[PDB]
Amino acid sequence: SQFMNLEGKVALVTGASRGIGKAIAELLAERGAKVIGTATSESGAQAISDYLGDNGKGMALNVTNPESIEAVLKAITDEFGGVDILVNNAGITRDNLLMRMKEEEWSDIMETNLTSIFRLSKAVLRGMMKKRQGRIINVGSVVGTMGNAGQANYAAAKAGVIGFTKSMAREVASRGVTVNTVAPGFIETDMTKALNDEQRTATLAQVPAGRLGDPREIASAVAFLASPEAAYITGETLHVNGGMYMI
Amino acid sequence: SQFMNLEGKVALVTGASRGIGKAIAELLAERGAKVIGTATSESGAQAISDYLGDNGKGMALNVTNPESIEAVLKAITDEFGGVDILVNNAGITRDNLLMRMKEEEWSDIMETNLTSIFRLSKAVLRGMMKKRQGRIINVGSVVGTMGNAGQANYAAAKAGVIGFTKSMAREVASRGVTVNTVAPGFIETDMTKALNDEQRTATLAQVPAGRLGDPREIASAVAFLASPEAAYITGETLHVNGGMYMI
Amino acid sequence: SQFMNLEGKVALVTGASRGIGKAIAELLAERGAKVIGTATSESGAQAISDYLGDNGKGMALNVTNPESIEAVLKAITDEFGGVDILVNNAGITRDNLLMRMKEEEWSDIMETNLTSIFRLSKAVLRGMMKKRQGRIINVGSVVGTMGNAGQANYAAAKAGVIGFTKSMAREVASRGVTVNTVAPGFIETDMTKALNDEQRTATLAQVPAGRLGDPREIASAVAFLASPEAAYITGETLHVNGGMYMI
Amino acid sequence: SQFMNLEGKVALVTGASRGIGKAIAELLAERGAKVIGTATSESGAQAISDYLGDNGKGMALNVTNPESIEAVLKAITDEFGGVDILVNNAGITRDNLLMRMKEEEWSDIMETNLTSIFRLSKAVLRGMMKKRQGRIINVGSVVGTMGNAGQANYAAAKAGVIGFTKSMAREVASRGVTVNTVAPGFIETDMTKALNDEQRTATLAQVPAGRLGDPREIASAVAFLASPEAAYITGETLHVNGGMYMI
Ligand SMILES: [Cl-]
Ligand SMILES: [Cl-]
Repeated sequence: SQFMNLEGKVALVTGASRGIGKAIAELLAERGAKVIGTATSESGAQAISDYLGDNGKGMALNVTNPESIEAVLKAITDEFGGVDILVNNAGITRDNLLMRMKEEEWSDIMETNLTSIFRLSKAVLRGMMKKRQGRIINVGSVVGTMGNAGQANYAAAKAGVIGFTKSMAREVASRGVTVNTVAPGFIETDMTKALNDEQRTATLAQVPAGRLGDPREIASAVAFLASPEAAYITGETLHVNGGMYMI
Repeated sequence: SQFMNLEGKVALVTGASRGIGKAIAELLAERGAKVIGTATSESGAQAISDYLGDNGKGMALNVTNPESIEAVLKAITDEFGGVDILVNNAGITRDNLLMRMKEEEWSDIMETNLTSIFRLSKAVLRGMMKKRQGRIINVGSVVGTMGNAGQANYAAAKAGVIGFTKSMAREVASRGVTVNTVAPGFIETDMTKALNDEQRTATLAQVPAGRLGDPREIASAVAFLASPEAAYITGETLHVNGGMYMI
Repeated sequence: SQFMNLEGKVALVTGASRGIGKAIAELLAERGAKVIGTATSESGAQAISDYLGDNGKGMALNVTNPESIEAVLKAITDEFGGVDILVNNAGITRDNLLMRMKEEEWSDIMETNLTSIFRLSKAVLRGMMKKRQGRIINVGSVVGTMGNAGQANYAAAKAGVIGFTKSMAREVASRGVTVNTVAPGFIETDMTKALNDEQRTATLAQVPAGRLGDPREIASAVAFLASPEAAYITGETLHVNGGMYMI
Repeated sequence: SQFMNLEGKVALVTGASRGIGKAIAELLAERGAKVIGTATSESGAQAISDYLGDNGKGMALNVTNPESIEAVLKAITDEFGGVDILVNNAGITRDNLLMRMKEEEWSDIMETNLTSIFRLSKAVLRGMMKKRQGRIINVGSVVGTMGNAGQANYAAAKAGVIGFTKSMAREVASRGVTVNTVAPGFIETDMTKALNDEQRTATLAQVPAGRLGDPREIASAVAFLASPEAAYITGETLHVNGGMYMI
């Protein structure tokens, strides 16, 4: 139908070889977008090409490297036209209580989870503004809003993503580009699957929904914000956390 | 498709004869819901039946009257089965600076815009909890979060809707019922159409989007939250305001 | 010293016979304010006069009765001059899960915890605006921001206090009147003392501070906002909850 | 008196040669703290020693240099004992619309306004935790919460400060260390004094207070949070913005 239809849009989803990033890339494709998903290695890139088939392709992308960013985008633009939707999902954790937290654990989190957004957003914004149409959607975290012990770095970067989102939203609203954040809670992934029973039960104790989120549930919120129907939403943080936190 | 498909769901949308409430009712019907929209009068009810056709019907409902509430719901339940989706959109304004604000202008706002949500939510929750499935979505306002001079009553009620929403979200999350608020900014409606040029330009000065939202844009955010895909969103306030405010 | 000095200010503190309200009244008096504290009965009023001594007095006040409000304020104004600082602390609970919550338990909460703030604020604002100086400080609750199961009425009223506060803050900021909310978490009081061990330990599990707050800690936050030094704080909600919730 | 008395506390205030940082250092001293204020150069350090006199001293501190941080703290600890209060006020701006924003303008803001907090907090936390007593207070900005066009970097760092604050607050609450942010709005400083009439009037148009803040008003909020009386406040953002934004 004409409802949340992304035919004619070109979407770039970073960190799309598995879990949330994969779900996003698949759902945007299913809604009609041409999707370029990225991974850190070529084998991941290939896995992305494999699941996307005729709806898009996989590329190798180092989100902390300007040269990689410039090369990946040139290839997209050459083949598909300018990016209409950017989903910043690439991200890592380097957990530790502050007194154990290395300089590199802090800086790597800042570079990968916050500075990347600045670089990638900057690389796509010009075309979006000239076309008077765009979506930038950042995959944040409940931890950005809630805070969490042992994750001061991750929390700082993810909260930073929101300050960036709000400022960019103001900057580009009049030109028809929205900028928003989706903030997952505890979503079932490989990382959460590796947790032991105690750890999972403990975390479930803080989720009124009494279960973990599915990656497809984050994907749905992303495709919603990516849609023409979400044009009047900007500078927003959409929380998908089973009631873990309520703002 | 299977995406945001509301076939099999029964939706009750209050205050549905025009604008936002109408847009909501029409979109939920288009996504497959059986929709009962309400109005204060039988002529409004009929206009509702007229636009819904085979997808639902209009009923006369006084949201400040328990007897009306009981009668409308009995009729729905008899014909359609229990309500799966409640959208509380009925609401009014009684604007005045505090020193001019009558006792009745305060109390009418509280009754219509806040106590109604208590009554209607209570009237539908039992079946939702037994079925282990439900959506309650309140149409709030940016004013509830931002505040606005000359609207301390409206702001209080709309902010009250959020405290109610969070508490109910916690109460019923484990039973698969979500409770959320959609908070419109400045949406083009009859009320906003009656504003003079100065007033509209002044208000647009505070919207980075530089336009009024469309009622359909509010409808889309409600339909999204009403969908199966939104099962992991609860206790949330979804702002649809063109950047007027950013939380 | 000249620091947070309230000499020359007249403060009205509702619900001041014990706990938080008493602590507030005693601290404002200690910082130099002439303090009128209220209670529902004459015996409470007397207990208030007894602890205030030469720094103020107790009066009987029914916050849900306009006639009582008019009479108490006339007395204050006659003796002391216009009220410079209003602290709305009077409030009650009527807890129940929604399906057990009586019409009267909802309406009594709305009247006592929200409509009271409308009435009392309205009754003091005119003199504050003419003098181009004033403080209105509402004692809210973490529950207004967080939500809580079994307290949807209380949450709604306390969240309503914030919408009212923001709107009034906008209405009167240019005239040198601030309007703010102090939002206590779990504070040691008679109510919390009556809780059993299980209930207290369960609630302490959600407080990172690992203790209940003291009424004096709420008093200090109110005295701070009441001070000249706080002239540039308005429309704000000051959370004093030991980390129970973080916004 | 015994009210907000900081006798026996050792306070480190970064960026204290002028404006807000100076006001903070002076007020903490006035409330009885031994204060070490810092500046980037020795001449600033000397100016700080000059205004502090017998209440403390100035030191040269490069907040983006671990070696400088280690040397300044050793000297404090040697002379005064462990730091009890840390105020992170050192900060810069590197404004530009995103498309004009250099890599270095982004990174310098991240390093100076966010990574510094991680380094300085880490350098002081151990002693605070062993003593079971501490205050870390970060001077943020309304722009962290509101966003602002042309300041996406500043907004991101200042929002990042909050995510860090909330996480650290959780980490150390049980050990009697609070962590909080004070978020100034438009405060009169050299930077705001250099603005032209149009720019100032434009910005005042967004402040309901209808004036700029004074540095002493930020200082008051800082000394309040630094006090024993604020022990039950942690993970909070205290907004001092004349109503410019209302959360
Ligand atoms: Cl309404
Ligand atoms: Cl209360």
